[PDB]
Amino acid sequence: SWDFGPQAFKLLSAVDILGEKFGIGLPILFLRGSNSQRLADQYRRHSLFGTGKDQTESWWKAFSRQLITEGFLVEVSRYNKFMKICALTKKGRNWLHKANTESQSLILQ
Amino acid sequence: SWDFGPQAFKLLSAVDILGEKFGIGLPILFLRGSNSQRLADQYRRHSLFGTGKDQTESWWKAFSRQLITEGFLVEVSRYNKFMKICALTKKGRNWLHKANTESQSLILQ
DNA sequence: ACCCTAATTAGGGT
DNA sequence: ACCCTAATTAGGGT
Repeated sequence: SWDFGPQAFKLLSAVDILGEKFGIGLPILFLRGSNSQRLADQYRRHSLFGTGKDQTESWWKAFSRQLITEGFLVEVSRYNKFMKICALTKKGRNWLHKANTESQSLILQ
Repeated sequence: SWDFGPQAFKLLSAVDILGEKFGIGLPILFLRGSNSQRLADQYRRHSLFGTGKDQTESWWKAFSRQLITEGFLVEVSRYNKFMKICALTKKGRNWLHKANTESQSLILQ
């Protein structure tokens, strides 16, 4: 078991910030400080942009999968037959709401 | 056993055309019809440009390995400590010289 | 003129 | 606003 609270704060915040209009790849690009065309410039102004460079894109993906399993995030069909987005669940919003005023743990396996 | 003469003609021709100035990557980019910056535009006017499109870069690389083992191609250290080029052997050049006027077989395994 | 890897992009469908 | 993959380009070791 390990407390992933600090990393969960970054990722769940990124999902919130980007408005749950994209899949999890965009929050990850955001945290990894990407210059990708997929990510709008307005977001590069946010203080969290590029603050997740310590971890690889692959790591952040693996992490997002666990957070889905644990019920903090969910993926759902949106827009059309091709697309899905990644969203905070109510549980994820509750955790984030608290995390926004003091550090929260999020322990995994 | 299979006769790879038609493919050998393309690859050994490509090595010669690029002047043995590179490793095997540039000959393959040439055969696969690449838009790469690495490949000068003058070569895109050659009749063999893009004629190896029906085999993957991976295949051509594997194929080049066999041709080295069978003594048609050699890798040669050149320029500086980082570099090697892929050249025709005397055998490879004799084979290509004949292949230029009538089809030659090149039987593998 | 090497090779490898990460980052990015275009384009089809999944 | 997705996926996976091919293609391309930059950096740097040795």
